Amino acid sequence: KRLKACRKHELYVSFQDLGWQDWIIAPKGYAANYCDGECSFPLNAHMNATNHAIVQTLVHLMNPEYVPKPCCAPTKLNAISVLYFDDNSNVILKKYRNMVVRACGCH
Amino acid sequence: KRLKACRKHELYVSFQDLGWQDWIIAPKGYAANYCDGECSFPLNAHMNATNHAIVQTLVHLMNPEYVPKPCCAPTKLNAISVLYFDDNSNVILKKYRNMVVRACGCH
Repeated sequence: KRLKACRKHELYVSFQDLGWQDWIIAPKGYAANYCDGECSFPLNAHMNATNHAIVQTLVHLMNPEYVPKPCCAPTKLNAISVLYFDDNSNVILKKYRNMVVRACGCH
Repeated sequence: KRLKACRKHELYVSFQDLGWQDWIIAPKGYAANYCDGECSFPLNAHMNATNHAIVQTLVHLMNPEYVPKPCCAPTKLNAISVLYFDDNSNVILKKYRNMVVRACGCH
């Protein structure tokens, strides 16, 4: 449960690595993060798994070949703002939601 | 591809396989379903995918050994009602939330 389990992993992404540095004014990057890890019993209470996930995790144990294990996905994300030049050189500030993952869980 | 992408799949679960053999009156099972399928371009943040999943997909394509692809998970879940018996022969109707997967997306 603790060690190998489903949880938020740190990931900072820079627009320079994506190849968008020439037109993005601010910021030059951000903490995006991502989810990863095993989704099997025991299911830590902090991730608040749903009734469906508990049933899937159990059914997966009985029929390993006909039902996959649930997947580690975001339970909470934060929006972010970006200031950039469009193709017509206009300066735009846009708010992008669901960009930063704060918490993960088995769904 | 049309049907190899992230989507909902049919899956029926019998209460007997869970152990509700003598306390359940009806139903005897239900269609829990499940999400499965690969997450990759093409993606739409305004429909089933999120902005975060798009960014994660791009980072994965550049360092596939460091960051995994986003995963296919539920975007919509429905409840189910059951009629059952207690120790005093009382007939009880109970609603269980988030038991049925209706739609899936890349998260």
